[PDB]
Amino acid sequence: AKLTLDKVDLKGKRVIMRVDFNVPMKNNQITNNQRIKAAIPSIKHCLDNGAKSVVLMSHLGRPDGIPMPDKYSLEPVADELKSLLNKDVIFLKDCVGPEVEQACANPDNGSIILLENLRFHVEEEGKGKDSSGKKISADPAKVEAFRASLSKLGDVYVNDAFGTAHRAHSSMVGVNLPQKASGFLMKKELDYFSKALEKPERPFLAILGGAKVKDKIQLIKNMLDKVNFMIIGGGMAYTFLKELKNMQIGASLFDEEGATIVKEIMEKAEKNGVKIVFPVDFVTGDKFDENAKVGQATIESGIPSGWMGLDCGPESIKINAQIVAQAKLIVWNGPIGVFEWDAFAKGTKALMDEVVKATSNGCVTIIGGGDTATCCAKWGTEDKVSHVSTGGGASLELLEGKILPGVEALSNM
Repeated sequence: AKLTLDKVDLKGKRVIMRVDFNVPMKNNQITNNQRIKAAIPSIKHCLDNGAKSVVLMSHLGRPDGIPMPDKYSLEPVADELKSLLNKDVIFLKDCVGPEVEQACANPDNGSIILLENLRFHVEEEGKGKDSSGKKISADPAKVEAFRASLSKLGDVYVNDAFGTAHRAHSSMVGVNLPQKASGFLMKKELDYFSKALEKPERPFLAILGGAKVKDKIQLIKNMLDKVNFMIIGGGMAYTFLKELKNMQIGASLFDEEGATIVKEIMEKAEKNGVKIVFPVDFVTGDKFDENAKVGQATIESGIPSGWMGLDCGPESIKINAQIVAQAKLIVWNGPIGVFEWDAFAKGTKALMDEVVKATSNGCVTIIGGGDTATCCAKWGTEDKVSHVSTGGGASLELLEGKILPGVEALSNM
């Protein structure tokens, strides 16, 4: 119910656009430009529809309100965006100030400007830490001035930062312009999770993986009201198996608080006719390390003392392939094992292979932009699944039934 980019008359209008360019870095080098390319459509549309200019703003990492250009500058992003668009990008050393205001005041037609990390100013998040490491709160007056400054950089506001949509930060909800519309990425992201949560294909399978059960209670609960199947993998599994099967999980991390809610979780699944699938076997390590001694175990055998399950085993993989194959809609959020470590990545790799084939057979596959998105890029399956979200935290909120502050701040249709 929000104003969309394609419905705005951008003819000769300066466009101030919030995007999520917080991409994984390494030695000032980008290791994944997905979030960058994801914003291109909105940017191109603006320029192709007569926009006088397009000012881009985003955060990078967590500078906590302290200018750290030596390790958190968006300059590397400006260079990457320039190569992807084959069009010059004016990178400003800041996001506020007389210099920035002048540079965006009335740029030459077709100008693409990229501001510096918004989190170099405490006013963006509203809080942070000083040089000594002490948490500080931004001054109310400063926050208002910061938002008033950013608003002057454009005549029309566009928010395409789906990845940050869950953050009610200044650049996300404080821009005061007559028109505030969603970008192409923002709406594409929203529509996917909308249809999946309102008019889902069936069978409907949800794949949830994570270390703790506590932080996924509301997620699980909401999902059990619409899905037909649900696979729980990752560390959460050991909490369920221990409480439900009285399995000996050895040194496997246990979620004492999450286990208390396991009962009611299984009750709702039963009442909604949702078949929950847990692993039946696993790959163990004699310690929490990539080079740990590798072992094996089943529910019956349990896991030896001092050892922990870090991935599901061969029989579990076979079972997941069976459930994945009988689905027409799949929502995947969270790997099934420690994918970063080869010895415990087989489980997640197999699941990925099955999800890719599921797509080939006509299944709608939606991946939560998080660790699952990392896996897609890692194994090059980004173009083999229906949708790979650019925001894990944002999608999490949506799949929980919560609204996104970055969305609610936009103009209505």
